[PDB]
Amino acid sequence: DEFCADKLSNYSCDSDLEHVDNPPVLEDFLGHQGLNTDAVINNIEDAVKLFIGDDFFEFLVEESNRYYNQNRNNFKLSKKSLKWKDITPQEMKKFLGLIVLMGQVRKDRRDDYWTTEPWTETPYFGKTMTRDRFRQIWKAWHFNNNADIVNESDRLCKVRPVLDYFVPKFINIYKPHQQLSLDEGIVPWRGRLFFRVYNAGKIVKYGILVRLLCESDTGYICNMEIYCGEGKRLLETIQTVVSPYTDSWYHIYMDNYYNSVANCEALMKNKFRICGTIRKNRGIPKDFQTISLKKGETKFIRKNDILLQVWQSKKPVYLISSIHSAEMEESQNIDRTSKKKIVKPNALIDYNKHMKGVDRADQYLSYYSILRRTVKWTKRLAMYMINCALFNSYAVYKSVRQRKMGFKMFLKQTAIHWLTDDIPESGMRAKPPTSDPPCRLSMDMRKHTLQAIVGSGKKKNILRRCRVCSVHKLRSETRYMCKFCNIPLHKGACFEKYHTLKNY
Amino acid sequence: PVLEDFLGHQGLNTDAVINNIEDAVKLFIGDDFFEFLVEESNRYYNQNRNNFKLSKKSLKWKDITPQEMKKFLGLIVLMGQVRKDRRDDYWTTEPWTETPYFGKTMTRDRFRQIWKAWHFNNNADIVNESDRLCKVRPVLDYFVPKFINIYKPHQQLSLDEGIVPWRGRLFFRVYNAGKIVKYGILVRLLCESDTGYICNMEIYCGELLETIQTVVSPYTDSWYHIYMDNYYNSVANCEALMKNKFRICGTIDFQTISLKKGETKFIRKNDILLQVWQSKKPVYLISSIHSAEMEESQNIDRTSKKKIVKPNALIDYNKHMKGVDRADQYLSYYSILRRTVKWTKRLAMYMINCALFNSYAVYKSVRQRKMGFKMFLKQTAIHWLTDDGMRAKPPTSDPPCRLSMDMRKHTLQAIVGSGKKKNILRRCRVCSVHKLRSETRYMCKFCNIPLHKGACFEKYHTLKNY
DNA sequence: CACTTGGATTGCGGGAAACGAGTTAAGTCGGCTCG
DNA sequence: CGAGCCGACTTAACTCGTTTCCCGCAATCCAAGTG
Ligand SMILES: [Zn+2]
Ligand SMILES: [Zn+2]
Ligand SMILES: [Zn+2]
Ligand SMILES: [Zn+2]
Repeated sequence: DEFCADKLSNYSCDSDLEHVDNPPVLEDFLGHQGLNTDAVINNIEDAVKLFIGDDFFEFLVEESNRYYNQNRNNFKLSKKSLKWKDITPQEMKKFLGLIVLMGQVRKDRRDDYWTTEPWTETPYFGKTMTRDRFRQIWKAWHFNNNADIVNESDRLCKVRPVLDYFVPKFINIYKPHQQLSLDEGIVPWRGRLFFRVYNAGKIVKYGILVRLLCESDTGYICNMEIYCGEGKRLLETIQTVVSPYTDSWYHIYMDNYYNSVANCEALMKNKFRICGTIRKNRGIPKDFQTISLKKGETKFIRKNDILLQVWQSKKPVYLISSIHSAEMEESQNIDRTSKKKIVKPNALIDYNKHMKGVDRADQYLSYYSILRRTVKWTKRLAMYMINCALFNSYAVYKSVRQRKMGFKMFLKQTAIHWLTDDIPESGMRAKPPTSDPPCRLSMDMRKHTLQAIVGSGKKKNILRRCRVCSVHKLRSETRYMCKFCNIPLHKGACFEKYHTLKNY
Repeated sequence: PVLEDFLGHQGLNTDAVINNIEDAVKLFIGDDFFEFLVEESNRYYNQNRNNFKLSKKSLKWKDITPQEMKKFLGLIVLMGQVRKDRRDDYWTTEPWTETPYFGKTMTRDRFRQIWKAWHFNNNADIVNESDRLCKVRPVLDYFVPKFINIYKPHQQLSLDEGIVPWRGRLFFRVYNAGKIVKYGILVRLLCESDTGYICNMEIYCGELLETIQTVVSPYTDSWYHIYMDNYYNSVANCEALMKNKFRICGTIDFQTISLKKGETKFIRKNDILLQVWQSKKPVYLISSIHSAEMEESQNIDRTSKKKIVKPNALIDYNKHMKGVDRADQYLSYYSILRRTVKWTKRLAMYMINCALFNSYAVYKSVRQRKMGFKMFLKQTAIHWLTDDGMRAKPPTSDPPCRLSMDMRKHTLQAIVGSGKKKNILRRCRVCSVHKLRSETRYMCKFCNIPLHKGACFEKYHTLKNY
């Protein structure tokens, strides 16, 4: 349904590609920054504006008009109208707002929202933009220069400038809690880029590698990086991720598959503490590689302040930590045969608590279901990024002013706001008839108002012949005259026609 | 070596005039179904008339008549075309997510009063509830016999369980590790392997060969081939099933412990092949439908060779076992869904979807045209909502489009009354926000808001606050 | 023994849609006038 | 030498009371995701 011009969008891709004890750390520093914001919010609209706003729209509008012109030759297929260069920021808000709004009423195709079919009608869309205008903008929705990069068949730089817009805001609006975590999220949308072979764990993901750093209690996104490289940059996994957060003693909980003991020193150099799983083909002392435990038994070894522990489950469970002592404690778990509960290393219990109630932004991706089937690669990625920005706006809103809402309502209200244009810009002849004024076709409801006619004779409730009716040689009287220009007019259509039409 | 060919018949067993949607559906669902639902719904409500605390301003109860029940289902089915997340938000008056059609079909409270009464059994009259399913029993009874006598399946059949998801109080909470639903009602059913047509049913209910033989019962004495998964067959079952003239193929003599990769050995006894192949695990194959052979086939998956050599039995097994999912996978997520507390409603809804599915399969058998199930369902809802003096809604919030200054769109039209008189006035929206009752018969044609001439109309479009 | 959330499920009530009784505001048309 | 103002007559917008339901919130109790 769409065409590509640069041989990168939707190219070079295919289908179907889917020392025998352990002290706790005592040198636990809390010398960090406040868990707060750098901005003023009174309501939902103010919160949204910190991440998404008019400058976002200017960017989208400028690029959209440029793209269409460059490729205008295959629009020969035609359109009802061609003001395609005339997209302005106010139209683009409507374009985006309608897409977000669609998640509240979910239909199967984009083309079924703009319908006239009375059975499943949703009239608001029809009253906001026309069907063809939306499609024309859709084809023209584009995110980049399209003529600056000629040196390589990159297929990344195409969405790069969108990400560049949002990243500094995730960093400068809000700062996170002592505990952070890493993951790899993303939408199940049939994208076209496959690097599955380099994963270090996963959430169903499309297109490119995506790295998230999130606050452990709230789900706020602290950083994001995409397509870090094809496995070449996934080791030293967090070095490009937590860079702006160094020296803050954040504790990082992770489950990446490429951690190591050696890696832990790097984290200490940058003042981070970690907890996560460890692979066996790693710098694990050999004497701990050949062990046997009874179910529920643990073994602990340490070197320096790094604890390597094994708890025995169906699988031995390995955990590496630079935070906890090797102590056992009752967990909340109950065995099917025992109400006495199961005792586990405190580190494991703590680890699991901080890996949940996180990455809430990804949890809501199912909302934008319309973006799955027939979408160009770059549109899907840009939408992920917009959703992330809305999520962060919500989290801040809620954290600054405690109220109960939910992300779902935050989004509905935001869409209504964007879609609303609430910004304002004496003789025998009782009266000599006149010619039609030059202001006749000035379209303004603030000026062409209706008032009753007041006479000069004994009877003030005077009626006069309508000018429009005079044109057709009809005699019909009215009590009303246009106030702007003194022409007697009937109420209803004659007043509308006189001020609206070139003739009458 | 199957030497008896096939003694069945295929396709419609009835005079189904398949030239439209309506005549495909009525075979399974129709007016007598609704007569059943109405009779029980009116008895249920009145028999339990006390303890309702009906409020003062709601509508008074009126008994349910057949059209309302047809509307009732039609609206529920449409909710699958347009999805909203709360049952009562379909009646919202907010202009941006409005779906006005529902509002014009029946009111919110009427829908809630019918919903409550959508009952399936006269438990008040018959109290001999020894049967945990006695409350859905007549629903199950209504639909299954039709599946059997409308259409006959071709030679290859398969057996599996249907799924009705449910985390609340139920007959059982047993989960079979080889099944796809963690919890809910499991249904035992046969279907035709190519179309998914559902042929016969039983409900996992109450608490091997006794049920295998029972479900297949209407299909004995004709040489049907039945394909089975890990938990339905046995060697002994095969022997028994042969006595009723049908053949079995499926999965489930220690020598098989010996190992070989690539081509492997079989044990063959008494015309039953008991071959064991090896993949990640020993692959057991039992068959009374073909001779032993091993040959290549084109895999869907990428493989080391263009084609991979496998026991012929696996080649056929993995082509016929699709019938089970196409038979109802749609029905697990399309409408007639709830998070209700009545298990009876969830189960009854599953049964309704089976009937709609079978209607679709029949339709396609006759016509060469290809359309999905989804369109069959949408059109059905349209038909049921078609008719084989409602009050105007009050305003609740002022539309976001009122400030758009286009004098071609905003115009005064006279109100047209839905009641006895066409002329009827309404409260002026510009005056009632100051609690001044005053009445008018002119309205903005684009916005649907009542206004007075001039002084009110101008303010409503021009002023941010009025 | 859950954690968390929000959709069913339960009602209560501010307000106005509808109909008819009973007084007002704007229209039809004439036959005389000033352009 | 062209088309209207005062007056006497008809319809069409407005109060007011009164019954009857509209959907919008607001309060409890579990069923979905996965310790
Ligand atoms: Zn004017
Ligand atoms: Zn006129
Ligand atoms: Zn209007
Ligand atoms: Zn008014």
